[PDB]
Amino acid sequence: MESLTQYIPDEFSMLRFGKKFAEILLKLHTEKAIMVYLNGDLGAGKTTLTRGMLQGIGHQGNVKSPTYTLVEEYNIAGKMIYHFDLYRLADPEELEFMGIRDYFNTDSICLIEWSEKGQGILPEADILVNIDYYDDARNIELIAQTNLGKNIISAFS
Ligand SMILES: [Hg+2]
Repeated sequence: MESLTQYIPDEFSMLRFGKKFAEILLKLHTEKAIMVYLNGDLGAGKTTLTRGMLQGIGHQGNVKSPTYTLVEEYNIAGKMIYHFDLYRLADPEELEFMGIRDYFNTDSICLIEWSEKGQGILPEADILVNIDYYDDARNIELIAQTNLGKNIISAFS
């Protein structure tokens, strides 16, 4: 219900943009946390973005592949933070398992990938992030299905 498209020529643009995205994120608190869905062909500016988001904040380290696992978490400038890889998940059983850990409450920004499996426990996202990519560069609509999404996008001008 609110779209927004952005051109990303190379690395450093995924990072300005990656990191530019989150501070908007960080200024508004949460009743039900800020859903944010990551979506592209594997290897299309996914991780690059993710890091861009976390290290554009104060993550001195590495974004640990959330592969062998599911939710790797952080906590930054008055916000907890959780990456999610839903790839090795077929059963949402395992989605019901972390959420019981204070992941959806006050001060919680959950950023998730492979949302196919996150249809049950897993909420619907305020900001649907879809990332285009051909030869060198990338594209990305910042679309918002809900009300936080309508105004998180709007935050970019
Ligand atoms: Hg979450």
